[PDB]
Amino acid sequence: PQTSRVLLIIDDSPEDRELYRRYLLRDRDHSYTVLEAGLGRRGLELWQQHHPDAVLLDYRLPDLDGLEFLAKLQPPPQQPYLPVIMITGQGNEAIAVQAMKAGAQDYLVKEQITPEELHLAVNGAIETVHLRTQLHQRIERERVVSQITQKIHQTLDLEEILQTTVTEVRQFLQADRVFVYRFQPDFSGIVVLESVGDNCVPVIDAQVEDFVETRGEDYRQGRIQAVADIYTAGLTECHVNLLAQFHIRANLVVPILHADALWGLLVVNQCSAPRQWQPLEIDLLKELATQLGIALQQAELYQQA
Amino acid sequence: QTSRVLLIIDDSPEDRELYRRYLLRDRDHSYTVLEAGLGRRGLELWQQHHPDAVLLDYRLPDLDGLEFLAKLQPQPYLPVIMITGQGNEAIAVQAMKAGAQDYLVKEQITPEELHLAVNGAIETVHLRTQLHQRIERERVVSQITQKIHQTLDLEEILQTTVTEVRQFLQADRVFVYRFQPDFSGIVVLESVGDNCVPVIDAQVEDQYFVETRGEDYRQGRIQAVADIYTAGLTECHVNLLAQFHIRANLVVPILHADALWGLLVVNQCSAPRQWQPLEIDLLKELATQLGIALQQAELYQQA
Ligand SMILES: *[C@H](C)[C@H]1/C(=C/c2[nH]c(/C=C3N=C(/C=C4/NC(=O)C(CC)=C4C)C(C)=C\3CCC(=O)O)c(CCC(=O)O)c2C)NC(=O)[C@@H]1C
Ligand SMILES: *[C@H](C)[C@H]1/C(=C/c2[nH]c(/C=C3N=C(/C=C4/NC(=O)C(CC)=C4C)C(C)=C\3CCC(=O)O)c(CCC(=O)O)c2C)NC(=O)[C@@H]1C
Ligand SMILES: [Mg+2]
Ligand SMILES: [Mg+2]
Ligand SMILES: [Mg+2]
Ligand SMILES: [Mg+2]
Repeated sequence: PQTSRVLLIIDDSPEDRELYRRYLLRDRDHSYTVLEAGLGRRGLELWQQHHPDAVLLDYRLPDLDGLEFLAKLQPPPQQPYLPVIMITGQGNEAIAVQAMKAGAQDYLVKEQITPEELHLAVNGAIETVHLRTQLHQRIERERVVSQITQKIHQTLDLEEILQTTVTEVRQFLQADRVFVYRFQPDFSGIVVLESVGDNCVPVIDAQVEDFVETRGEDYRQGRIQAVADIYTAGLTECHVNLLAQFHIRANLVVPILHADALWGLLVVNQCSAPRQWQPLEIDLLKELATQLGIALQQAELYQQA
Repeated sequence: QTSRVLLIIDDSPEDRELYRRYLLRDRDHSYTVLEAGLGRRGLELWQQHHPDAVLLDYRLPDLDGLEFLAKLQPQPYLPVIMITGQGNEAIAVQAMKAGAQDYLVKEQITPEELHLAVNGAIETVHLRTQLHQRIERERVVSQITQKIHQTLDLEEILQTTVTEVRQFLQADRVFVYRFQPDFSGIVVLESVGDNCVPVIDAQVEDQYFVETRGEDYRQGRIQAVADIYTAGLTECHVNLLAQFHIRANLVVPILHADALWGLLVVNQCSAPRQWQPLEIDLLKELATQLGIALQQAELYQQA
């Protein structure tokens, strides 16, 4: 009975919209909340305002046809693919084939739709967009990693490597802030590099003194700190106050090891809201940190020569 | 127009012929169509021909669609489209849960629906396969990266690389060819199954690179040859490779500083093999990582 999917139906026949709603009720696996529009314009507003999990789109509407509609649909950057199923007229398959090249996941012929066919198409559209998104992110993640490896092979300057790392990581994660924290001999730390958008307070020029001496045992042993919400993570009053002071709400911290030594931290922040850090994100940061370590070893070995 | 192999499993010869006609109407693709009238024969043809898609009748004399699916032991995904009777949709839903990509209602089949379903099945299996490959590929690269971070031992790094790339590619042989100062070559490491004649300790000395100095490889040339016999190589080159049962060959240069240090080579020895962009890019990235390990070992030596 709990809503498990939201579907937007855009179709100028109210009776057909009601038919598809009923058909969806037959699905034992999901509970659908259905948004309804009779015009392309209202359908676009509902898509933008309410983010449905899938769309059933009539190939012909009073104000737009399906192709014009698809063209105006902007996906979220979180999922740059459109969970759209085109419903086309009998004998009009060719138009629907064009709709798939333009981003639709599937199509149905209006007259031949059964409850089962509908559940199938909707299931498929949602699953396929999820699959396309996963593949998309792997390609991006491999690009970022491969780029750092190339810079190291080319023996480029450490500063450029850190800068590329912080920028590309922030862009990939869509994070509010990413920075590199370097430990000095006296076990003090300074922020060396920062990439920050509009959501956080810049920290590069506003840092005082601060813990590595006393509890970097975990960082030295390569462990990461993943905090979804600073208020529910059980930190000390001081630590929470410090992070809140810079509007940090979620915190992901990965150590940078040079040989066996704790050189610094690669840190990611969300400042706008809590954020659950995901396995693929954590693995990427860990791999980048390892690469930074390799770059550090290169620079030191190069220095001694 | 790309070629596809499709397997039809249906005990009605007239239905098989209808779907064959329907497929030929597709102007985008060229179909080689295999046919079976029994599930048991359909299973053996699937095993022998690895078709791009399968049309599977929900009711066969020896097996039903679900039993057939259960017996398909391929981490691949199955490009199977189930064909079910009207009113038997419940069976088709079960098939979707059991690995089928799509289903069609026999009475309702049009040429267009058939093309849509076949395309979707193939495209979807392709997505899942690529995702799988990207995940495996990242593991190999990450492992090498960890090894470089943890050690200067060039041999262990080279060894891990050869073993993992071979395993990932399911290739018959992978080896590392290192150049001597005079650009003569030696095989330093080899990973080989049973399909090829081992080339370490079975040395063929070659001087071809003393002459040219691998300059084409030094500026990054990669060689990706699917079939040594049809690639337009010289009679001699072919003969040397034929001697070691090499059938397909993939060669990626290893660069140390700006110098051609050696070659990372992969061979297929049982059959021709088209090397894929993802595979070629993985080998380049690894060759680049080897370069980093080489550079590190050199800067270390100097201290
Ligand atoms: C409270 C008594 C004191 C204190 C405690 C404290 N600090 C940390 C961890 C970090 N402190 C960071 C300091 C900086 N400096 C910056 O410029 C900056 C942001 C711009 C920060 C966040 C710092 C980078 C860390 C890293 C880990 C993190 O959570 O961000 C901790 C946590 C230790 C642990 O391992 O849990 C504590 C308890 N800091 C003080 O200044 C106090 C005197
Ligand atoms: C014909 C005149 C002779 C000849 C030609 C030849 N060889 C190459 C390239 C390679 N030769 C390789 C030699 C080795 N040694 C091995 O132990 C071994 C496999 C186990 C081989 C393959 C060698 C590694 C290469 C690298 C490129 C490759 O194809 O593997 C070439 C040119 C290749 C190109 O693309 O230019 C030629 C013309 N080798 C002989 O022994 C002949 C006398
Ligand atoms: Mg209409
Ligand atoms: Mg369908
Ligand atoms: Mg039958
Ligand atoms: Mg599909």
